[PDB]
Amino acid sequence: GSHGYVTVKPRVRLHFVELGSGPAVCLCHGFPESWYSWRYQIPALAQAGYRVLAMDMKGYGESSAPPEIEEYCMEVLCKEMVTFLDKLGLSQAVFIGHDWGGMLVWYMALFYPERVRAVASLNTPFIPANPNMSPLESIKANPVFDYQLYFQEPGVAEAELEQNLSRTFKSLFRASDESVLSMHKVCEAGGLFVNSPEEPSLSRMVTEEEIQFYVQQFKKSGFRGPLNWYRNMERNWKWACKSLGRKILIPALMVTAEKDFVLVPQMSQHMEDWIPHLKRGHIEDCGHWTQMDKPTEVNQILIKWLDSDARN
Amino acid sequence: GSHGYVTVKPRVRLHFVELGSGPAVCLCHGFPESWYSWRYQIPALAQAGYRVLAMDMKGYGESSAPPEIEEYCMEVLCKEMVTFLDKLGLSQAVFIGHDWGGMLVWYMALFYPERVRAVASLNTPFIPANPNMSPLESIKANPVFDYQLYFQEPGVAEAELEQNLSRTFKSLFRASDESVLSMHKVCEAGGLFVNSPEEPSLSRMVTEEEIQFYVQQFKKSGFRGPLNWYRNMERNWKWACKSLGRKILIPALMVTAEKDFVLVPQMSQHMEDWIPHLKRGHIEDCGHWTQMDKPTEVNQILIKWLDSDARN
Ligand SMILES: CNc1nc(C)nc(N2CCC(C(=O)NCc3ccccc3C(F)(F)F)CC2)n1
Ligand SMILES: CNc1nc(C)nc(N2CCC(C(=O)NCc3ccccc3C(F)(F)F)CC2)n1
Repeated sequence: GSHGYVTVKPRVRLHFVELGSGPAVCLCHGFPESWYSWRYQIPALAQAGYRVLAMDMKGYGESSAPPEIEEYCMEVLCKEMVTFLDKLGLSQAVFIGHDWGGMLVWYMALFYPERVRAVASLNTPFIPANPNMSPLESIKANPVFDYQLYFQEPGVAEAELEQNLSRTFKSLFRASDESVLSMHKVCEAGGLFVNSPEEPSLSRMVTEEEIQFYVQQFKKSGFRGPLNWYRNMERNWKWACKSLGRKILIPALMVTAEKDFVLVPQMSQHMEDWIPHLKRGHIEDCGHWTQMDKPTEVNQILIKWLDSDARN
Repeated sequence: GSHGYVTVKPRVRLHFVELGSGPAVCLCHGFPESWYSWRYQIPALAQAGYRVLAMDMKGYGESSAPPEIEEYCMEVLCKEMVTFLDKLGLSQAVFIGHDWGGMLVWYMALFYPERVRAVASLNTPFIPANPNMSPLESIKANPVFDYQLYFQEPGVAEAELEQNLSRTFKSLFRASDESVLSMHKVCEAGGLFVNSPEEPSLSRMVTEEEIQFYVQQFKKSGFRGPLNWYRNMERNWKWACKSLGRKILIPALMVTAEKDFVLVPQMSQHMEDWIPHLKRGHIEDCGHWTQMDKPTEVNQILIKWLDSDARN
């Protein structure tokens, strides 16, 4: 891979790993991850005939990580990704996201369809903003997203996640059957790791060397930037409401994971109302950490879609 | 543009500026220049439908600049450029060079045709190595390349070129009719700038801001790395002789400049013997600094060739 750096603002520089030739495919990771979360996809997509740009998203890795909350609202993040394309001299790119990156790519497709050739999300569904319900009332109706309330107070989740980096990543990056964390009980317990092992075992999904890569990446900036993605609920809601009723008409793929107990497949059930020609993939025995849980399946699904529906 | 960095060896990292989408086109500058020497070509080639990778060559700018002479022999430089393609996941690229970069791209085409889609040189002709004549005897037969003897002794040309950076670049980067330097008299005079103005005027080719960009680039590493390109005559000759008699059969373009009084058009007259299907461009009223002297003409020639002969 090549390490690429794009200055989108005087103080904001975005880093990416680049491999391959062909149509541009921009990969956008989730929380709390890395370009490295795409390690299995990058060579496979390149081999398939694509130019891969695997991002360190704003706040992560070698990308800029300002402390200000407003720097991580979806409107700003998407605008920067447009400038990213501008600086690279790209008219369009395919955008593939997972988790928080999945949310970003949906809004890229929604607000900047002229710059998005095609869009794919792993796990993260597209649910249009509800102008009659505040972001807090949407959690008040969904006990599943309550852990995000714990992420609200600045400094709190930062301290817990940064206390022991190895423990953090070993505790998070696990297959569903290996889970040591209860996401539906976080805010009541006052932490992610209060009731989980002090020295967690290594998941079948990852090697020690892979965990240590994440550790080193988060030694650089910590979790403030990453957590700030959660702290713009009102701003993101207000921006999203400006696009009420509009449909996504560019080629689109939604990939669900059977064993993601937070981003459940059922959450995606109404997407066709807003994305008429949506295509779908579904991975059995797959938890939240899709790319590393089922890399072979992810590669198969993405390549099939890129070579067919995504082309015009 | 995007700033890209490719690690080709533990201690050698190559920098490039990247713009556009389409077939990969690698631009290789001369001495003593910069990726910035391609400033007029980068947007034009990108607009034409090409993915441009404008190098800082080894020894220059943001690329690694080790002090060792052997690090800059053509064999090593070319091998690194192959590894460069490998790291980027590129099977092939078009290679376009000027000056020392022109020499490099010819040897890329000669020794690695499977990795070079097409090859173009500005000013620098392809003359097969003569196994019956030492590199020194080739200068003894050509009073035009005598200035290169001044570049041989380590430290000497470094000191002169680094003494006053603004003076250096203002003295060098001039149209032929603005010349303040006598290249055929350098080694006898004991320097490039001994008889040239202390405070040279600004050439019509460049602005003050453009000169200052070069100044800042060479503040970083100086001229040792760049000058080391000249200090491998024997090594380069021995390597080149291994390819005696072999022809370049990939698409090829030679662009000559009427007023380059060192790399004269006539030097290229026999190239068809070794490159049967060579295509040609010729720029009138054009000195050594081709890209900045006649940017419109260079763009026209390169795009015409890239869109026709270079394709298969
Ligand atoms: C606008 N609200 C909204 N709505 C939906 C349907 N999704 C999302 N997002 C953003 C937040 C994101 C998230 O919290 N990731 C982290 C995480 C997901 C799962 C399991 C453990 C974890 C954790 F926290 F442990 F890393 C999940 C996708 N946001
Ligand atoms: C193997 N020998 C060989 N043979 C040929 C035909 N060309 C070359 N090269 C490499 C050296 C390169 C060079 O000296 N550039 C600098 C320069 C060129 C012009 C006018 C001023 C200057 C200078 F020195 F002022 F920058 C010219 C092309 N080498």
